[PDB]
Amino acid sequence: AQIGPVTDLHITNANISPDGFSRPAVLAGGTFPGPTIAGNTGDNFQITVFNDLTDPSMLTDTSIHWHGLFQKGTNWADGPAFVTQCPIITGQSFDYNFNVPGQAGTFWYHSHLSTQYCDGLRGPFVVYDPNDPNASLYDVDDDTTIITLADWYHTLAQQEPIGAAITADATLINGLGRSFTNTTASPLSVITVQSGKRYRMRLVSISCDPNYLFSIDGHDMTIIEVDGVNSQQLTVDQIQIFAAQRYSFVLNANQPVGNYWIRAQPNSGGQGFDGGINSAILRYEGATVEDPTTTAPTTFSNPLVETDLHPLADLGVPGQPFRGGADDPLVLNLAFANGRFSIDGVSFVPPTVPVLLQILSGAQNAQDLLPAGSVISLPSNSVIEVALPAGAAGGPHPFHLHGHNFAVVQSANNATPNYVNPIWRDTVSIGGTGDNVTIRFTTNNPGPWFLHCHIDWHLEAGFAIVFAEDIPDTASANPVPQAWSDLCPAYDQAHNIST
Ligand SMILES: *[C@@H]1O[C@H](CO)[C@@H](O[C@@H]2O[C@H](CO)[C@@H](O)[C@H](O)[C@H]2NC(C)=O)[C@H](O)[C@H]1NC(C)=O
Ligand SMILES: *[C@@H]1O[C@H](CO)[C@@H](O[C@@H]2O[C@H](CO)[C@@H](O)[C@H](O)[C@H]2NC(C)=O)[C@H](O)[C@H]1NC(C)=O
Ligand SMILES: [Cu+2]
Ligand SMILES: [Cu+2]
Ligand SMILES: [Cu+2]
Ligand SMILES: [Cu+2]
Ligand code: NA
Repeated sequence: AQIGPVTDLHITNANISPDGFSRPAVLAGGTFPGPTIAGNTGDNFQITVFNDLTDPSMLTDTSIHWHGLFQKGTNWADGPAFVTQCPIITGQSFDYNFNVPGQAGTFWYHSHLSTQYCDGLRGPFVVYDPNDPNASLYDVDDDTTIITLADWYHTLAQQEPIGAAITADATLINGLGRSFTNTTASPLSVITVQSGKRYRMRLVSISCDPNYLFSIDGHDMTIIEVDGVNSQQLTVDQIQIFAAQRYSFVLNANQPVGNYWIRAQPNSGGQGFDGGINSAILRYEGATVEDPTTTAPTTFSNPLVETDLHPLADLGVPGQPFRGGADDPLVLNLAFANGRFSIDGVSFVPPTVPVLLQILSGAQNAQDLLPAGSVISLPSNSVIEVALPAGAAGGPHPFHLHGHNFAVVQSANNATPNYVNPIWRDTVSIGGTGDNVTIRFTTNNPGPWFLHCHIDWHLEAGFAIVFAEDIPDTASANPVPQAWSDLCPAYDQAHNIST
C-alpha cells in the first residue's frame, strides 16, 4: 500500500538480505526501499518522522529530504542537514508539513545526513495529477508500476573512506538482485503485465553513486516525464539514468506472452549479467514461472540522448539566447584533489549552525554566512545561469539543485546550447572532459538551496555549495514552527555542542 499524504514514518534499524547477504540497515517503514509516499498535486503532506534509530555505526540522528519538491515558503522542511535544519535525534519525532502546489510527477525521499541514505533510507514519492495531460497514453499507473534502481553495499557507509572510489556489491531492482561476487541465486524482482495493456512505468534512480543503462528485452519505452516535468513522447530502447533522476515511460505489453529480462547495468561494479546480476524479470500474465531466455542486442539503436527531450508544455528558456545572457551568469570551478572536492576553491564541510538558522538570526550577506566561501547569494526575481564545466575526477557527476527545476541549456557530450526548447529537470549529468553543461532558472523561491553532486560519496567529500536565494526575504517567506526551532537546541544538547 501507498501511504500519505498525512502519515507517520518510522526510521528503524533492522537486518536485511536483498542480495542474499545479511547486513544491518537504516530503514523507513521497515523495508528497502521504503514505502511509497503519495498524494495528488497541491496536497498538504504531513510526514511525521519518528527517529527510532539506535545503532551508532549508521548514525542515530536523521533528517529526510523530499527530492525535487520545491518547498516554496517551507524551506525549513527541505531536509538537508546543516543547510535547512539540525538532525532529528533518536527517540524524537518531527512533522515535515508542506504543500506541493504546481508539481505532479515522480519524486523520491531519502536521508540527507552524511551518507546515511546509502545504508537504506530511500523510497519513492509520487504526486499524481487527476487531470494529467498524459492520462490517455496508458491504462495502469499505480504502486505496481514504480521501478526503483539501487546500488547496495556490504560494507556500512560510515566505514567507506572519504573521497575514495567506493564500489557497490549488488544492483537492486525493486529491492532485489544478486551480488557481483560470491553470487547466489537469491530471488529476483518480478514486474507483471497483462498482454495488450499499457503501463506508466515510473523509473526512479535511488542510487548513491552509479548510473544505470536500463532496458527491457524485446520492448521499447516511450518517455513522457523527466524529473517531474512532462515531456513530449520520445521512444527509446535504452535509458542511461544518473543518480537521483526519474523518468516515466509507457510500456506497451505488445510482445508475445512470456518472460523478458529487465536490465540495469551500472557504470562501476559488476559488468554483464552472469548468474542473473543486474537483472529483474518482466512476466506476462499466463507465462510460465521461469527465468527469461531473452538476449540484449549488442548495441542499442535508439538510446536516450538528453537533447532529444522536450517539454510537453511551452516552457521556453529564461534570459537571452547566448552564454552569459542572464541577470546573474555564474561559472563554477568544479575540482577534485587529494580525496576532496571543491567548488570555487572551497570544499564543503557542514556548518555547526544550519544556514537557514544563521539567516533567521540576522546574518544577511553571504560573506557573513558559514561555511565561509560555501554560500553564494542570489538576487530575487532574476534569471540565473550556472555553467558546470566537467573534468573533476569521478565523473560523470549528476548535479542537483534543491528548491527548483531548471532548463538544461547545454547537455553532456554536445557543445551546442539550446535556448529554445530544452528539457527542464532537477538532476543533470555534467558530462566529460571539455563539456560545459549549463542550467538556467528564475529566482522566485526565497531560502538557502543546496547545489551538489548527487553521488553521495562526493557530497560527503565536499562537492557542494549553498545558493542563499533572496536572503532579505527568507525570514518573511519561511515562517518556522516551534518544533523546527526546537531541533538545534535538542541536537546540540545531545551531542554536547556549544553554539
Ligand atoms: C562555459 O561557458 C561559460 C559561459 O557560460 C564560459 O565562461 C567564460 O569564461 C571565460 C574564461 O574562460 C571568461 O572570459 C568569460 O567571462 C566567461 N563568461 C562568458 C563568456 O559568458 C566558460 O569558459 C565555458 N567553459 C568551458 C570549459 O567551455
Ligand atoms: C546537439 O544539441 C543540439 C541543441 O540541443 C541539437 O540541435 C537541435 O537539433 C534539433 C533536432 O535536429 C533541431 O530541431 C534543432 O534546431 C537543433 N538546435 C540547435 C540550437 O542547433 C543536436 O541535435 C544535438 N546533437 C545530437 C547528435 O543529438
Ligand atoms: Cu535527492
Ligand atoms: Cu533535492
Ligand atoms: Cu560526483
Ligand atoms: Cu541535496
Ligand atoms: Na525565452
